[PDB]
Amino acid sequence: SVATDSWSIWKLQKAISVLEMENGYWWCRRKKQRAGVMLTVGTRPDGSPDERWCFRVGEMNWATWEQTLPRTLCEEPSG
Amino acid sequence: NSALVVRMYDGLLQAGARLCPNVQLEGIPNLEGLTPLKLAAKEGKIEIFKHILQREFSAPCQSLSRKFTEWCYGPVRVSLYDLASVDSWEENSVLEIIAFHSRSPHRHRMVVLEPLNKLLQAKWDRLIP
Amino acid sequence: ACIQPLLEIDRDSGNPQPLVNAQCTDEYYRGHSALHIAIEKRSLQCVKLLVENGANVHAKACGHFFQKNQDTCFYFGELPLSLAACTKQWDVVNYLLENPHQPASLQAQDSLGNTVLHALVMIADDSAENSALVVRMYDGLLQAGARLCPNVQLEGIPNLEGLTPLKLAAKEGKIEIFKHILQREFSAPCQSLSRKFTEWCYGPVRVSLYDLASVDSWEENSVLEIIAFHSRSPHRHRMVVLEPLNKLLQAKWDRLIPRFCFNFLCYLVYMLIFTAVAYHQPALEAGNSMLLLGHILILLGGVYLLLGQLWYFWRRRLFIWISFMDSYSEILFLLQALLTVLSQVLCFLAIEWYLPLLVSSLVMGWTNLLYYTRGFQHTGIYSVMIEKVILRDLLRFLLVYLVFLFGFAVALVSLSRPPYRSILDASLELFKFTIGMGELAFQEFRGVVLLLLLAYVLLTYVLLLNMLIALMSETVNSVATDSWSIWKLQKAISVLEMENGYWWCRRKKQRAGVMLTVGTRPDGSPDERWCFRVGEMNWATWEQTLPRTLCEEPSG
Amino acid sequence: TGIYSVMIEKVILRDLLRFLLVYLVFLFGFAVALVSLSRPPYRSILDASLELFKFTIGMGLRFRGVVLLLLLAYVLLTYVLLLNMLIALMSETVN
Ligand SMILES: C=C(C)[C@]12C[C@@H](C)[C@@]34O[C@](Cc5ccccc5)(O[C@@H]1[C@@H]3C=C(COC(=O)Cc1ccc(O)c(OC)c1)C[C@]1(O)C(=O)C(C)=C[C@@H]41)O2
Ligand SMILES: [Ca+2]
Ligand SMILES: [Ca+2]
Repeated sequence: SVATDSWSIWKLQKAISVLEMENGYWWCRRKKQRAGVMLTVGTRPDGSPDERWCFRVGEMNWATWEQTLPRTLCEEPSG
Repeated sequence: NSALVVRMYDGLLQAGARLCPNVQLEGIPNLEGLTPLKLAAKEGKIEIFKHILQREFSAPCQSLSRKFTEWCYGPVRVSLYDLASVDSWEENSVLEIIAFHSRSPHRHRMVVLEPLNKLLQAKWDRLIP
Repeated sequence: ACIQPLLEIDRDSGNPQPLVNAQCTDEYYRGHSALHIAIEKRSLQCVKLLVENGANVHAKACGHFFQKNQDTCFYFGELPLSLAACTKQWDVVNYLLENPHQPASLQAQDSLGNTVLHALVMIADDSAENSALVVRMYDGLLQAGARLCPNVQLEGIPNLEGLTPLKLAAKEGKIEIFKHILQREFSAPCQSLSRKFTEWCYGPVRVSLYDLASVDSWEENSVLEIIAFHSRSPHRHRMVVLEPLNKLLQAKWDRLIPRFCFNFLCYLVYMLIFTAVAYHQPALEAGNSMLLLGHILILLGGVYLLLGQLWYFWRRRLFIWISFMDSYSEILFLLQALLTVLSQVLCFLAIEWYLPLLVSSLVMGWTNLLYYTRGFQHTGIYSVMIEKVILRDLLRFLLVYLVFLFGFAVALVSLSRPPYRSILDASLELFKFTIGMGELAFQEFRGVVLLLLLAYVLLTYVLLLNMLIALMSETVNSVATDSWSIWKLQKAISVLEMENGYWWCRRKKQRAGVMLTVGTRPDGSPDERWCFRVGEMNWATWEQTLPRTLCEEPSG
Repeated sequence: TGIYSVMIEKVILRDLLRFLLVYLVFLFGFAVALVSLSRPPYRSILDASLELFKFTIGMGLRFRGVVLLLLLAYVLLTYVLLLNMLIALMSETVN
């Protein structure tokens, strides 16, 4: 057996719990709220602006210097 | 197999942006009402499921990407992950599919993926009380 | 194209406070300057231009974003030079060091008192790509520093925490560079910068010298003292085994075997007196004065142990607070001393509760004797695994087992036998069965009792297998080298405490290294160093080239 | 059968002797603490430690509370040593 599996199987157990908690026992309709923040990622193929509900994940990569820089939304670190 | 699938799949999305811009190909459901991503989730196709969630495209046709970078300073950066088909808020979400609908032995492997694992950690922290 | 015109306008507008040096103001981005931006954008041509128009090459970006403790924040030192260095832009670094108008200074330090070396120690992590970068830049700056400022020893500059780059690497658990610094050799002219030399070399054999400056216990806040007590990294034990330190710590131990055995005898004796005192206790009712003699010693020794442990925690443990995981052995001695002194007070004050406290201190005192097993390797590893198993692993098994025990205990007594249940007597009677002590007693629904019992015995067995499997899985997954290091660090703790001294102080013990004139041509008088000599034997040396040596022969 | 006898010798010497050293210290220390509690016709620390050993085998008011609590910790620690000894064997065989 893969050593990582037991840990992932647990994270899935939590995933089951979290989703059912959001449903609710008898007061079911309360835990209905979107996650993440909605931002304008860019323009679509269809002229309208491409807006999306996004989740923020911080990253640090030390080998990126050689590769090209990605197009970014903001000009400087914010928040 | 996986290397072909991601390479072919992406090449078709780019072509679709040029040949049929108004059409969102990943929005077309099948008779079972599953989009390609939800299908990958239900059928336990990890490698492409992973690739779709964290997709990056440069210069033209930038829009068809599920991962973006808000800002970047030196090594640090903040990445944005599209949650459209992902968020539990929506009906028949990817998470709900994996949690309950999928019948692959490796569902647990699927939960631990960059956008989903962080998201589930966030929701858990909110639900401790 | 607008920057050069734009700045000329600003100057021609009579701005007293030039625009180029304008800096950000919010607590988040405080201090950032246009030069910082040009460096981060990796544009030397822009860097040159900003400097050529009076850009302050020593402006500090001190805001929250540029701080070491924050999450999703980049700490690179605060200065432009540290930025360029920390983002691997030698083309920028060289210009900041070599431009004629305004050379950047290698001595400059930030709000934390950190130089470019300090920062490079901070940004480094154990990933391979990062580590290779840091050493390359770190060394490349030392060579430059030898050229730009010979008289200054850059690694000698401490920060506000009084830590040099090496000590910083030690406290922050930066192995790859810490290891590199200790085993550093230079082949270029600046031979003085290297900390490793070869005294002499004969055939396959040779002796290598390791600089002990920041390492040796003689100086305050030594690397060894820092790692043992100040560092708070999980892989600190990994650092102790590095080539120069392991040999060095073994040397210090070998000289300290007597003191260890002596202290073992003392504690053993103290326990024997403690043993006799508790055995001869008669509860309600020269010789009787001698029994008081015993109690006196116990009180005297218990405070001394309590004082000693307090001194250990008093000396360096004030900012640690809960160091239970780090020093499991140290805690028990304090509790034993604490419990022993408290027991004597009650004994003097005729309190009937002292006896439990007295015996409790006795039993614990003898068990604590396992402390001294660290002298030998085999027993030392066994004692380490005891500590590990008891500490982290037993809590979870027991917590689960009680739930099974309690739940099954209530159900079986409630089922068997107006009927008087004792949760204690119940759980006790069921625990002793598994423990093998006693046997279950029939009340005289027997059928249900048997089925329930079957579930218990098997399920209890399942828990054992999980504990074995979970315990077993840790050993296979754990690196074979890892378990041994934890012991060598325990020894490192002992040697350092012995060098501290008792209450009748035995300080300023003899230095462990030998001082030699490693460098012939420093800028000035010859440079002397306290080095540790380590013998080496290499049978594949014939193909490789011979190293430059201090001596010509093993003699001298 | 001959290799089986080789492993017995190895296990007895390197692993069991080490357990025995730790186990005896625990046995002595806990036996004396239990005797000091008993306190009169005094059972010898030997006679006591014997009584505590046969207790483990299952053969068979400060006094009541401490006596029981101390014993419960004893049974656990003795089992810990066995589990540790078993773990020590597994790590030795792989190497
Ligand atoms: C608070 C702690 C850390 C602690 C105190 C007591 C209860 C302890 O059991 C533990 C856990 C325990 C409690 C109750 C039942 C089983 C286990 O571990 C130690 C503590 C652990 C033991 C077992 O011996 C050891 O700790 C090994 C050891 C001793 C000294 C060392 O310097 C050492 O470092 C390597 C290791 C001795 C006891 O203190 C003891 O003699 C009594 C009566 C119980 C043991 O609790
Ligand atoms: Ca049995
Ligand atoms: Ca067994």
